[PDB]
Amino acid sequence: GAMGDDSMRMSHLKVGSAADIPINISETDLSLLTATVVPPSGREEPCLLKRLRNGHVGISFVPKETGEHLVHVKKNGQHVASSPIPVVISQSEIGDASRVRVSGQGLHEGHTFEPAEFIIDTRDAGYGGLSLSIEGPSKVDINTEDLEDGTCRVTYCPTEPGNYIINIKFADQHVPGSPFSVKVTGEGRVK
Repeated sequence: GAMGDDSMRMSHLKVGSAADIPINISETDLSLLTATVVPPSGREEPCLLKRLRNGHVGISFVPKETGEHLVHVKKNGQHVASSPIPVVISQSEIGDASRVRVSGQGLHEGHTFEPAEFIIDTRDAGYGGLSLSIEGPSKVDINTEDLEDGTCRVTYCPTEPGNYIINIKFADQHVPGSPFSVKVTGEGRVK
C-alpha cells in the first residue's frame, strides 16, 4: 500500500552444527581431556568433547576445506595413544541443507503463555551451521538446548496470538519443509 506499513516483527538465533566422531573407546573422564583438529590448511582449531548416548566418548567440529583432517586428543595436555586420528571430509559434508531434518509440535501449533518446542537434526547432514528466524505479529524470546542424542531442541514464547513463520537455514541455504507456518492461540491474559 502506497501509505506505507511496518509489515511483521521478527526475532533470530544461530547454532553451530557438526557430526559426532567417537574416539579412544574407554572409561575416560571428560574434565582433564581436551581436543583439537589440524585441517589440511595447517591452522589448528579446538573441538567440542561429548559423552554420546551409548556411553562412548567422541568429538565434533566444523571443517573449513575438503580432504583429510587430523584430530589430536589430549589428557592433561599430553596426546593420547589413539592420536592423531584421520577424518576425510567430502564436499557433501560442508553444508548440504537438503540433508537436514526437523521435528516437534512447534513447527505446526503453539500457545501464548506456554512456550512451543521443536527439534532440529543436523547429524545426517554432516557439518555446517544453523541460522533461525521467527517472524509474526510481535517479538519472541528464542531459547536453545543441545541433547545427549546429538540433536538440538529450540523453544520460543510468543507474546501475541496469531500466525508465526519459522525460517530454518543451514550453511546459507533454506532447508526442506521451511518456511513453517504456526497457529498460536491465546487470551487477553489470565492468572
